[PDB]
Amino acid sequence: TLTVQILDKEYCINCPDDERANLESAARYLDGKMREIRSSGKVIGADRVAVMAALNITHDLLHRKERLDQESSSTRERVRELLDRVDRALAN
Amino acid sequence: SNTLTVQILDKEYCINCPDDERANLESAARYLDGKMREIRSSGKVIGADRVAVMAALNITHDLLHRKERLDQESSSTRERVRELLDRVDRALA
Amino acid sequence: TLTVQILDKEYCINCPDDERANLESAARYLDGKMREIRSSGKVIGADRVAVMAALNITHDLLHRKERLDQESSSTRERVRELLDRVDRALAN
Amino acid sequence: SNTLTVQILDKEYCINCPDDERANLESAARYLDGKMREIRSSGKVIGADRVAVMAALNITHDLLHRKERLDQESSSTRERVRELLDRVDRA
Repeated sequence: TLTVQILDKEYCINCPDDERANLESAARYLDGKMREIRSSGKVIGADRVAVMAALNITHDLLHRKERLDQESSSTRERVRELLDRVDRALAN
Repeated sequence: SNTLTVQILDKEYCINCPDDERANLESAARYLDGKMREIRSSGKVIGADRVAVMAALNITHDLLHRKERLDQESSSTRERVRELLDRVDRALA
Repeated sequence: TLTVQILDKEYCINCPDDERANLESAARYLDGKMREIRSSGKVIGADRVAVMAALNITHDLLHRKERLDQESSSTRERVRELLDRVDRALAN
Repeated sequence: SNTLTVQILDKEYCINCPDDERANLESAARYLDGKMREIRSSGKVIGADRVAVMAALNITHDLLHRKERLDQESSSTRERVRELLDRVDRA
């Protein structure tokens, strides 16, 4: 169980040991983004600042998720292309 | 560089967003709203602001877990390939 | 259980059904090589004629084995080089 | 383009073998001798000539079986490859 502090509040979450540091980065990002929005005075309400912060990080995570899905699809295709040639080489 | 409007947990948000990002922001907002919805439903956390933070944490956890699960599938596939290699090699000459 | 005729002599041998044709082909080769040697007057004795035939067939068979051992080695090295590329493609 | 002399089952044979073939013939004669001896050891076939004919047949069967066995190893390796692909494609 990991506990991170985001904008004057404490959150206790459950996560694999292999994710601790990474989730702490997400917390640090949230915290900073929130402080930025809060001090911008353009978003009224604590809940509003949190959703804007959360929407921002969800927007970056989706892009990293898209890049991940591309590289994963490229590897899968090269592997499929290579295994297919092993098959042919064995057929003759 | 125009205004985009999205609904998130029964509230509206007008955001200045780049054109080639619109679809991405809407997806994010959609995904966010969805995650925030099922988190408020659990009653495990109280406070709209906290619901948003936890939602961001879980979505983060989902990507990480997606990647680890990918690395592990890639790792096992590799062991099977070394097994296939070591087999076509036990028949050496 | 195949039966072939090789120069006025009958031979009953045990072999996989998927080999009958090839073994018969072997018997035909021996049979004709034996008739050629016998009608050459160069080799005296039924056994010496049979050995010379057998040596001639063992000689072609070892050459066929050399090529078979080559092709198989080439395939083996190509499959080995291909599966190694799959390993690399998955490592990153 | 000369004469090679090999020992095959206690008789001698002087063949008119080509130069770049000598090593091959000696090997074959060496291999032939080996099978004829085994066939003689197992009192089953009567006749030096029959022993040579059976020896040539066994050696034939040997290469055939060596081949079928190699085609079966490749066949099975291919199945394992399709399995590995299917699993990869199963994602």
